[PDB]
Amino acid sequence: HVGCSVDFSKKETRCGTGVFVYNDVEAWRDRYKYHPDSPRRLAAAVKQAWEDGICGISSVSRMENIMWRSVEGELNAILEENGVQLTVVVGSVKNPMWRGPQRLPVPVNELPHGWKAWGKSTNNSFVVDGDTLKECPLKHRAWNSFLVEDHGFGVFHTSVWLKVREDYSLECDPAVIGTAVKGKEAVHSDLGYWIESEKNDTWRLKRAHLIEMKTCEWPKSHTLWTDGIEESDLIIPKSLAGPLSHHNTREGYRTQMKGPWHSEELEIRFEECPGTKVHVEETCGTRGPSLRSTTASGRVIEEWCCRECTMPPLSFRAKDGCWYGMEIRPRKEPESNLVRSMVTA
Amino acid sequence: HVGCSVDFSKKETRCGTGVFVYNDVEAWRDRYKYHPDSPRRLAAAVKQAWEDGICGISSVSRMENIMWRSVEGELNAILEENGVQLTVVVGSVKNPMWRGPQRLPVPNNSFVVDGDTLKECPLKHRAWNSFLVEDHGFGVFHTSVWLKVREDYSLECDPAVIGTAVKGKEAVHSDLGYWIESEKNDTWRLKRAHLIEMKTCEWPKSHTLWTDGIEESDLIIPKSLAGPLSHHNTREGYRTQMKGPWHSEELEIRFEECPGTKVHVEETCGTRGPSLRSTTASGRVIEEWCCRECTMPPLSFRAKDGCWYGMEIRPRKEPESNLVRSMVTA
Amino acid sequence: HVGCSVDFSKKETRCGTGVFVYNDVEAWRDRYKYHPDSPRRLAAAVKQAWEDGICGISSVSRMENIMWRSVEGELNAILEENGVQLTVVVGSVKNPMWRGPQRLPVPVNELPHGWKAWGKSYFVRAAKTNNSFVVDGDTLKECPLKHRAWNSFLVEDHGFGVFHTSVWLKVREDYSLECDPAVIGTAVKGKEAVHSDLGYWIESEKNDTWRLKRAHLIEMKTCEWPKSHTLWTDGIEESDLIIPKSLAGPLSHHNTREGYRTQMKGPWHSEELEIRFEECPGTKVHVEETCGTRGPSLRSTTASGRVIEEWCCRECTMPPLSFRAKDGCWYGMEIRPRKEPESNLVRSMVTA
Amino acid sequence: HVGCSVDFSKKETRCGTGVFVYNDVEAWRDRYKYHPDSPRRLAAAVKQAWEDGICGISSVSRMENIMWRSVEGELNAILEENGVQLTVVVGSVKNPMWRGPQRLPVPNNSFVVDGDTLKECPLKHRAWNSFLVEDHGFGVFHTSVWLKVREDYSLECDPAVIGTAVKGKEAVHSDLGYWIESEKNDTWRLKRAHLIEMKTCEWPKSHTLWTDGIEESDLIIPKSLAGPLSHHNTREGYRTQMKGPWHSEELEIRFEECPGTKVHVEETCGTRGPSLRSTTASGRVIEEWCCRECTMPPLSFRAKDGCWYGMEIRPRKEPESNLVRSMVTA
Repeated sequence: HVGCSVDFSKKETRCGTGVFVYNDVEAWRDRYKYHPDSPRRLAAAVKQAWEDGICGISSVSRMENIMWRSVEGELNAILEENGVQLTVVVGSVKNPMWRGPQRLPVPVNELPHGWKAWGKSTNNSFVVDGDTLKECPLKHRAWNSFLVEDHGFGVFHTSVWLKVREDYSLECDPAVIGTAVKGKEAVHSDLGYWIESEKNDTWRLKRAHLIEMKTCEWPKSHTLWTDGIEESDLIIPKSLAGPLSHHNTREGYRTQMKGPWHSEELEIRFEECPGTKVHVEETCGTRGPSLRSTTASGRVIEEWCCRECTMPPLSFRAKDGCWYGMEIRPRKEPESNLVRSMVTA
Repeated sequence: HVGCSVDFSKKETRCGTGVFVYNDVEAWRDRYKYHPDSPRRLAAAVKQAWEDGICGISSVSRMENIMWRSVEGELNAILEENGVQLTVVVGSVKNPMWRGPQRLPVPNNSFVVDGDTLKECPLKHRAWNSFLVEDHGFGVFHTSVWLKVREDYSLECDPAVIGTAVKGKEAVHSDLGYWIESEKNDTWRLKRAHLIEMKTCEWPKSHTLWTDGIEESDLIIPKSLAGPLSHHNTREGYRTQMKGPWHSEELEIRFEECPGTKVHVEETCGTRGPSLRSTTASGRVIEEWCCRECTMPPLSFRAKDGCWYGMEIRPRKEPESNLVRSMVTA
Repeated sequence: HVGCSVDFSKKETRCGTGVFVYNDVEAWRDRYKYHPDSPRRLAAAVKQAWEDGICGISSVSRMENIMWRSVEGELNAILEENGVQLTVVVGSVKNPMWRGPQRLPVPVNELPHGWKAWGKSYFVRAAKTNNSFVVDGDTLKECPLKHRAWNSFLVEDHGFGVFHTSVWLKVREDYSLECDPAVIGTAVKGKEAVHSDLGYWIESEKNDTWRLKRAHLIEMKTCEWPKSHTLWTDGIEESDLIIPKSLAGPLSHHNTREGYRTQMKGPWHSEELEIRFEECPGTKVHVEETCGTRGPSLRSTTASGRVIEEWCCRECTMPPLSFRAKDGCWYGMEIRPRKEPESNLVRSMVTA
Repeated sequence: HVGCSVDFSKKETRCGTGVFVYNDVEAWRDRYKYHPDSPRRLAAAVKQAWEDGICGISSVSRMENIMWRSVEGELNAILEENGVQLTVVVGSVKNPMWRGPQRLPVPNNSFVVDGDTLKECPLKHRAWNSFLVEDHGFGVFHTSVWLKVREDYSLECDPAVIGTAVKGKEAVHSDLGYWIESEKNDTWRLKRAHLIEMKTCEWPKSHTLWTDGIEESDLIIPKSLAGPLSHHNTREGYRTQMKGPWHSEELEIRFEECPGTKVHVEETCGTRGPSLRSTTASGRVIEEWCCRECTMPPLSFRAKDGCWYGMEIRPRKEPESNLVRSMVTA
């Protein structure tokens, strides 16, 4: 592995060997040419899982949604010639993605009918996602059955090779995770997570970027400073793939069990957002659900207080607006005028 | 922050943005020009130490040693001119670099910076780890690295230079003189390590991976040799190399048998002992080796003056007293 | 500009400054982001052009067709916002792509209402309407080639974002016939040379004299190669151009091979070609004085799949000239069947 | 073929496959390795030429002179072994490099190369452009570049090293000694050119852009000085620099007013003639010049010791007798 860095403003570069972790979290998920296993085995595995009573797949990450979207027509065409009465359908992914207590098995016996590769060109559904949490409840859906083998970058497009798991496990995919710390900034990276840290006086969560709200547990072998942490202080809860690291804590503040998790993407930024002012006093309100600054009528709270949390304030830059932490409360007006956060970890 | 990469195993290239942890030990000593905040301030600090009775310094890392070397010919004139006859002496290092039990204060008369000077400055009160390097974050395009004396006492190495990274099944712990690689083969374990020096400062846990559940008796690089307190820093079937080749100046721990030697496996075998060379002082290769519970491939050390073997693997018949044995313990 | 080249057979990389010319001809678009001028001016230009009397567009390249298809809906919404009964419909691209006699005009002023960026993800699509402005799309029946604009767009920048690439465009001020030069890339070094653009890749070689080696073609253009990006333009006569001048073949001596004339007639109705000088497998060509006279290029296999294993030529030098289309392997205009009559083979029905 | 590049003007970055052309004008004394494939055969050619009465050679480039000085040691041994009392004397190359009529044949006492030794015999009795170099194509990795004594006759330069490329609105004509640039400023025009040597071999048309329609008198760089016949090698209003500072060791033709000087346009200015330097030998600068019809900015040469002016630019007030004149022509 060889790579080189460039700083445009100074018009110079440094080249050398090492380990490089990139920011794949931006809008580049699509157009990867996904290959969910050899189609000869995938159909047999799906058939056995279905006939065993395990309906549905709960997407572990938006990459899985994109995959199961792209492979829809190919798998549906394979099924008919394969003689299987099924029709896989997909939909928009929700947030956070809840778990399933089962997984797809290896069928052992691939079927006589099957194409070589994915590049070659009813009323029973293996529903994936979308407005059907009850049709094939979480009580019977599969979850975390993939294990990515390879991820390549071609001359113009990427590729991925995939397979099914042999044993059930709660950890997210480690073959794609990347963690890197250098100097006074550390980053935990993933397919959709970008968590940044810093050292003002002690390690704290500077900012984080999220294009998916998972539920799997961050693998411990790709985490920084795992020991001595209590789950009560994780800015991102352990239950939302939050790292079990002291880099994921903030002084004064504690775990955000109730938060904006119904948004599509989150950028956790710690500073007062437009139209609001903050205060610190012992008599400010108690903790609870996080509340928007922007009211349902568009008016903005001008003065805020915190009971005993340190400034700058806690804020989430969700797409639709600014969300404040659990401790920050209105200074003077009743709290009933705001729409609350309606989730829990 | 912006850059590109090329992979040779697979015919692929890539470009993007992110964090880049470079192998600095391959550009060691040919880059960066260290300098303190103000030499006259370091003059005051060394004068304070000299009047306090502290005999001299011991280099934490070769960066400190070479900053001392570079400024030896420039700071000494200030000391001599300001009415104080006091000259700092910087010599070639010998390894391992032991720890000093005290730190500098905030400000023929030799002030020693380690060497063959035990008679001159005993290790009773030698200074160590008083220096602080202001951290540039990712620290790229910064050849003007600073230095400064810390205002409190800590045993951890400077985080300004440490770089720890993982990308899939390959990991790395690295700083200006270390390069530890780990790999996934049924378990996370050490793959090979490149060491251009011997440290004794502790690796901070803020730059360590998988720290909990650790048993320091199963490490390879002991806690006392800057080994990351991590599961990545272990190898199954062997234990801490407290006794080893640590007197050398360049170590390449590798899991491949030394040239000209092959091992036979049996429990009816010898017992643990010190590290032994793969050959006699005359260069003869000892073909006979043995161990109780090895997990192949075998452990080995490669160095300038011939490869060595670890504690866990013993010779079968040859008397061990003839070869060059261990002479120090970490 | 700075860069480095790699050779994966070794741990070798060489870096330095210079001029770098990448291939980019393998039909990689649909990852690109296209910004044709601006929505408020391009729509006005189309509106004015319609009332000028031109029916549609006969695109000059597949990049242009992809660009137009990627914005048909947005431009339809912009036009409908002003109550204009006009709609863009985009169809598939046939070959050859014939030359148009008209150009789209620059607008006097932008429309009063509309967007200002080609990046909003939400909007309501336009409704059906009779006044259709046809982009190529096999619609040569009701309004023919005589009422179509061709080569009206000039690119001004070709960007490569961190993840996706974008290209900016403008409507050409000056009536011209040459292809867009901002994307053309030409290079020479030693005994290899290349002429390239977004849809062509011509490769030349030095064996005794300079000659055409091969060429990859995902488009059948009709613009004329600008001489400013051409090598050794002097002294050539159009009768010796392997790739016709009418098909954007360079006016160069790099575009010649001894004995072969210009292929005015060929398989041009194919989607793609790879002009290669190598007899198709399982066939032989030999010289004969009594070989037949020139004529349309004929396929190597009949309709029923039967192969022909003998051909003759008059003065051709080996290897023979062949076009590697998708549906078969063709031979050049000079090479003729050995004994079979000309009536039992599929022949090119196009002219250049 | 596979590689990557970066663009600082737009801060873009990309990777892919294609045809690359590099700049090798500055750092090439240690890049590649030019050698003669058969010193014995080349020695045979030298011996036959010396039997033919040829005094020496006139180098076509600094590459040829570098090769000759590198193989002088082998030559002075193999000629002696052959029983020949002959010697080769390489030397510095003065500019321009003049064109000889002879060529070496297929295989007092001295065989000289470039040097201020014309007294020995005129240019009429020297060889010029007798060498052929193996054309590796786009090979950037081949350090081994052969030199084989040419056996045919031609005046054009060797295209093995030439490199010509165009990418949108920027072009370049280059070889191992020239780096000529061009641009589209509403019309194709010369922009700059760095020259480490002044050759006299014709630029092949096979590697030239826009070869038709040009007239020799319109070339900024004279056709004799290996200037391409391309329209890329023209500036509007400036005709051939038939005379100029061709005697410099290195040049950089730049179209900008020299420091501390300004030029005006007016029909009252004088006519053309030899090139005149911005500053006189006494160090006195001239702040004002005139031009007749040429458009600004002015032609200049950022040479070692001054900033010359083209043929069209003349001093406005002072007579030309005060200044230094370029004493060379082609």
